[PDB]
Amino acid sequence: SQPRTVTVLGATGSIGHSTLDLIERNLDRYQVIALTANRNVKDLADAAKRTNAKRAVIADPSLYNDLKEALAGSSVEAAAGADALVEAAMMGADWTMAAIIGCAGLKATLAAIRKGKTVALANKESLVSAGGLMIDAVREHGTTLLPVDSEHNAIFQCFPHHNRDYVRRIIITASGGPFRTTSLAEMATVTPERAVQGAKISIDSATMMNKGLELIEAFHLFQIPLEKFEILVHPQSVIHSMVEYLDGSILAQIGSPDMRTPIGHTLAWPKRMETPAESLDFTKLRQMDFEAPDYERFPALTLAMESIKSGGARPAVMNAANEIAVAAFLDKKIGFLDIAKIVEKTLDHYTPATPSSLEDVFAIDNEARIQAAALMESLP
Amino acid sequence: QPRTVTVLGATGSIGHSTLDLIERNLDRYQVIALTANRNVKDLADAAKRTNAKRAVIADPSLYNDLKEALAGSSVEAAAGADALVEAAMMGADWTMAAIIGCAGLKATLAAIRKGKTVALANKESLVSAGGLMIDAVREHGTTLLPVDSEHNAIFQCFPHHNRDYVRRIIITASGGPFRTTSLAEMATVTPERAVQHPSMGAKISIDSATMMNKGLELIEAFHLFQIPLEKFEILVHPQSVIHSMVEYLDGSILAQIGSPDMRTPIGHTLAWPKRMETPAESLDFTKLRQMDFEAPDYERFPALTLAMESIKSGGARPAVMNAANEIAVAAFLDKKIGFLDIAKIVEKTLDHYTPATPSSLEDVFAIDNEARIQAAALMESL
Repeated sequence: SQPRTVTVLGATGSIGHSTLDLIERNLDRYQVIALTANRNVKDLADAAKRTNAKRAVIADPSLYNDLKEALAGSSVEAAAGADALVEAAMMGADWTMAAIIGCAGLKATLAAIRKGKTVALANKESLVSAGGLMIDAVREHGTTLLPVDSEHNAIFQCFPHHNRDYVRRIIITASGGPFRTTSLAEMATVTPERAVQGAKISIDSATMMNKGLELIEAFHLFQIPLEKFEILVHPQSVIHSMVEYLDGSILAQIGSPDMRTPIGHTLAWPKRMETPAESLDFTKLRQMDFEAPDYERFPALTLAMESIKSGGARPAVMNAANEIAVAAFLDKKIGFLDIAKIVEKTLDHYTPATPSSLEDVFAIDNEARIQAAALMESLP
Repeated sequence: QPRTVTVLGATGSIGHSTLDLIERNLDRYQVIALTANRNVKDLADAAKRTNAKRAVIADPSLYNDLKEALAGSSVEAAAGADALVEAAMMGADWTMAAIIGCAGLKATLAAIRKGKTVALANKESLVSAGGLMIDAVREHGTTLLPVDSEHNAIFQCFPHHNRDYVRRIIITASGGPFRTTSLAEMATVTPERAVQHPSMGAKISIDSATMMNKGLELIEAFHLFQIPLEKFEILVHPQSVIHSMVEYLDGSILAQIGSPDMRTPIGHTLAWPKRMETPAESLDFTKLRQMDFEAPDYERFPALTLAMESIKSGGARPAVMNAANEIAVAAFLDKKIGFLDIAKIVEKTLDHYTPATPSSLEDVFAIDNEARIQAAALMESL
């Protein structure tokens, strides 16, 4: 078939870079429409020229002239600003990688979703903070939503789409983070350098908040009762997640950690494509371990469950407070164990009404951040 | 309307597990024929329970017992080899082919030729007559669903209609009871020790010990999935919880994992393309705690190499290998040769008897017969 049209929102980050690596490696199969970046003008212009893209968009209006210059004498169109990001997402690409991080990516992601084509979703806030809204748009416009993160993609590959009732349970595997075998006592005094040893994501892995967030996203993605989800600690992180069917059969997605595997799955879907991802060598792996997550040592897991269980704006508030707490820890303003405490406090004192639009989500995120900062400061 | 089902070999373990699922869904399934080999009692009871249209006992000598057991019911009674084939041709939309040995080839092929759905458990069908069986499937648009653990696991992770997406198929293997035993010690293994297991047939136990069972599984997999032999890998995994895997071109490896309950793979073939609930236990990974993996040892288990070479050569080799193994294993159990002589006799037979590729089941039977005689001759010469 003719070249497929593709657009990458957030083309210079880790996910974006891995995406472009695959697109470039198979440029003969793709027609790049738009690529966007936040402030990385150099890598953006390079990616655009490297794929003969129709348009390149830099998020910060301040960098517009720089982008134009980098694209001087090029057929590549240059644009900038938040509105331009949304316009790029509406250019018509059949396949869109939504990898702009944060609430800043919500507008463009929803816009792409509303186009009703294929959207490979990497942005976490879309489902954690605006899950109901995003999934509503997906269903309304017949969009093909393909999850990009490791666990979600693994689940998707083992999930009976169009027959959710076939699922008995979904198992989200977790490495357990750097403190899987660390006592609360020694955890209380870990330094940011030891915990991250992006930092934010690393810290979420340490507190296990990342799994709580993954749980929430999976709930929106697969639409099955919360009680059917299980978190299983698996140190090696080779089994990326699993799905058990009513007949007892458990389908699992296993492999090397190369992100080009899940990205490649979403890019080729419903087909399959070659990627340079290494083939997992089980003989060298030798062993796989499994154990129950310690809810006592990582209260973040419980907060996330209670949040999604209650629904409404709880998840959005939780996610927002965590952003504040994590940054505070990384800035040595609080202790490691204070992160989950600040998130919990925030959830307790701030319970806004459920969002009806992204504007409401933006409002909730901003307020929760203010609330969290206040509690973080008034911490005894 | 109820889906019609026939179970060939309904009294063995597979048959019992198959009936378990059928009887929990009599509102969904209508039993046409049920067959057994010598267990008239079990056959008759099952037939009467499921209100089967016909029950066939393989052994002609037991025809009278069967008729008496069915007296008063509406279940038709039949017996003999031909009756099995006829039962398989009664028209069931779903047929469980579980008659073991070459004695199940005729009925299995007959069912396949009807072009509906056939859940395949009989091993000789693909080990000895793989080419013919797959040809029959292609000719009649038959839906062939593998029942055994590894094959069903592969099937659930396989890109049907897109074979080129496969990079490799990993057949997991427990490694058998002698997984960590040296060739030197294996040389001394006695029949009494080799058959020890946690009922299971002695032959099954020996094939597990020599890993011939794995070699045969590889042959079957080769015909079932139609991908290049070099794309197959055997991976020793003691726990046997991962039942097999398939790696795709993007690096993704899909695996089927679960408890050992055969109702899971059977349930999959019975409900296909849908899924049905079964009482199979949900694998508890926390209790499991650990999974181990290691490379197979082709030096210590030459049966694996023999299987590989037989497939590469194709033709009648697999059938010859299977028949020779039957003789060799029996000889070992009868204490006429040593444990390691089994694979040696098989190897010798494969080199000495090289008939033409089978063109019909009649040729397969002839090859099986001759291979058995040649193996026996070699077994005694040794």
